[PDB]
Amino acid sequence: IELKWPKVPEQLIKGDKFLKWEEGSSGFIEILLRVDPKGYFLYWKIEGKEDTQLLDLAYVRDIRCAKYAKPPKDKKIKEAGTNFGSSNIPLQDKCVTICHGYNYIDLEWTHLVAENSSVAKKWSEEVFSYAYNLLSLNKNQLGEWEKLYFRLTTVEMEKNKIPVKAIQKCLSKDKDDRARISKALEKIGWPSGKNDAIDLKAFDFDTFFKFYLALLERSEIEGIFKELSKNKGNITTVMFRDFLNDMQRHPSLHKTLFPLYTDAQCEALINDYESAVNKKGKKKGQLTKEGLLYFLMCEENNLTPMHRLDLGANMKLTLAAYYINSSHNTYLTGHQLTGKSSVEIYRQVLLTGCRCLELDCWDGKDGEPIITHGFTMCTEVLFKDVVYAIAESAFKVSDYPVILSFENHCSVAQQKLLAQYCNEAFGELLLDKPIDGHPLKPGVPLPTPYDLRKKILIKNKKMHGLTDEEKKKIEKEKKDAGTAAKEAEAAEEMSALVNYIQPVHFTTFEQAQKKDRHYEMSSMVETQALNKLKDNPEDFVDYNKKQITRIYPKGTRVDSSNYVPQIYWNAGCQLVALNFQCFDIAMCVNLGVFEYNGCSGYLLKPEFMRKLDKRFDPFTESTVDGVVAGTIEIKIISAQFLSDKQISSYVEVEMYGLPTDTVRKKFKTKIIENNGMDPYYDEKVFVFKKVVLPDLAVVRIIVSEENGKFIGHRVMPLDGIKPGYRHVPLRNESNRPLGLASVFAHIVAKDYVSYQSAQEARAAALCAFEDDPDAALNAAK
Ligand SMILES: [Ca+2]
Repeated sequence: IELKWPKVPEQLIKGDKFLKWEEGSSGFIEILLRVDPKGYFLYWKIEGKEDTQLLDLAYVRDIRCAKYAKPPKDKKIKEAGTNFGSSNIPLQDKCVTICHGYNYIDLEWTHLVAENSSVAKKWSEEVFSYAYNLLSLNKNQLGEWEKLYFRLTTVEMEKNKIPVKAIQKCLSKDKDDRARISKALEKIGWPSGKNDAIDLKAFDFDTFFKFYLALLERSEIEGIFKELSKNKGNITTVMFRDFLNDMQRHPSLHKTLFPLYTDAQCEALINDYESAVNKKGKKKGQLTKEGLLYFLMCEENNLTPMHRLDLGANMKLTLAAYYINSSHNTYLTGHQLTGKSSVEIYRQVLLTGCRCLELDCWDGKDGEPIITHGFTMCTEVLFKDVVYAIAESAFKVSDYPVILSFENHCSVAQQKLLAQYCNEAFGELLLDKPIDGHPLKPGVPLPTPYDLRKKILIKNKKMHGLTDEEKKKIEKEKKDAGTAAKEAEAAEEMSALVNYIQPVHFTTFEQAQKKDRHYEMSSMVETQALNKLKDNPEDFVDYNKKQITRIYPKGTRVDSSNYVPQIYWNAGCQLVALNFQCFDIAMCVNLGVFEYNGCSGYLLKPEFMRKLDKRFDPFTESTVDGVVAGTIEIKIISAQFLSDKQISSYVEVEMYGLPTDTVRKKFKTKIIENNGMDPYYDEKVFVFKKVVLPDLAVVRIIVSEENGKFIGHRVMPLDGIKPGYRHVPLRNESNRPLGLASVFAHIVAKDYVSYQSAQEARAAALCAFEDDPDAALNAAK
């Protein structure tokens, strides 16, 4: 595994001097900016401010320097910045710009001037790597506890002392919870008064874990300890080994590729945990209740399968073999008809690892092409600005190829400019010619993502007996397509940039097979794709083994709502385009699944979906030959640190995959009232008895306030899911960590131990994906 934890240079730990300034103010202040030794926070002090200022790198989106930074325009700031460090270094070369946000639509900005260009560059490269570190983003609850520990001992520390005030503010705003915190500090033997402070010497991490033990009532651990110890006293080495190999391990996990734990390893692990919790009170090969809880929260018990998180997939198959992270009308940051267009949104979408973007190009009044949603009240942006934005951000988080979907409405003169600016903005990144071994002839497969690393592909038109019932459906498809229904003819300069991703008019699956052109593809509005899926589902899957389908939402979704992408991934569609600005279930799931494989934006389709000789109906309700069906059981036990106030909460568990495996609005826990710190649900297990196609499915935990307000979630693909007792750190809608907020659950995952037309039956099957499946099903009949 190539993934590494953040490694923070001593230079950044000590810190560097910067001038900090804000838009809309003429002020500036020199700060000493620092990173904690674990790469979790940027922090700095402002003279006269009580609290140390910080940025939680969990929500940092980008950091830019030099030509990509935003230099100050205010006269007084510019003069100060020019004089800061060396005046012989141009102002902009010293500038560093940071953008941060809980989600990527609502950004805030921090602007800095370094003393020189080397410092600006070093900080930009280092901080970006920490913000996008997959291990840091996936750490278990003990890791999040350690993050809090490092905040307290670096950011909040005052003259080698940790103020109690700082401990309380980091955990809760509630009076009762603050009392619990004080009592817990008292129980440990630390000062607990409102205005007291703890010495750094006495504030070690292992004692900080003893504070965790004193604070939360993890009532469930007693019964679980009794279970695993067989009620015989402490958990012995052999009992722990069997726990790890039987309960915490998928029974079908390959025993050579993923070796079983041994006695010697388990004795050693027990020593690790017992050392941390009991020190010389530890007994050889004997794990205590507190030692068990430590394990359950530590990296050894991380729910995330590291071999899947790492960029470990085979990237050397045809492009058609992958699910590719895709954005629709990417320029829009809100409503389809009344919202704003943006340049920065392109950078933000690419930073999630999204690989396929859309650019709706129109003639600008001044002779310069623009991007906007035609015939609406949306604002416009310059095409040139967008492509320079794409060129900046395209390969910052993924090396794998980007596809730009052009919806081209420009005159020939402005299309010349589109082509010109693509060339000038992208340079070498632009794939303007076929590569060796892959000419554009029939029968020649598409290149692999590996072949096309660091390349931008252009999807644009190249140079130029139906029945009445069929013609009417086609008319509806065209209407639902909106502005995409009619583009301009391709100019030769734009045509010239198109090769492997050539959009063509779809006729039939029979015709696509006959032509045998792997570089021809179709971009279908959801209405068209649904007609094909319902008419010829098996043929759709077969088409997608060699050729690419892009899907995009119909025009009636004016609020930028999304379909659930599994609907189309189930048919092997590769470019399932979503509105990234709408954080509905579809986007939550999309960002969840594409975190895996190194956040590359590419996921390899299941083998059965790539086998040319296999026929597969995604509407099947029975087991598929060659694919082992699964059973999943999820028991929601408790949650930790859901909120800084006393909230009432519940937990839901959903599954999305094949229609027959998709379960929404079925499973909901009881409400635990007035407890945001350690609610204990102890809910009866939720059973997903028969999962027909596990590798197309994900299970999802969603935590909400009683009034339905979203708190956090976690998406767990069944491919590689780890069973047993797991802490599940929660994520926000953009799939960034909430922090300490976690659900504790038990997971069973094992092999399953045993209408008037097809179209109508298939439409009914698709009701399972809706926000209210029963109501959708009732409305159809
Ligand atoms: Ca469009």
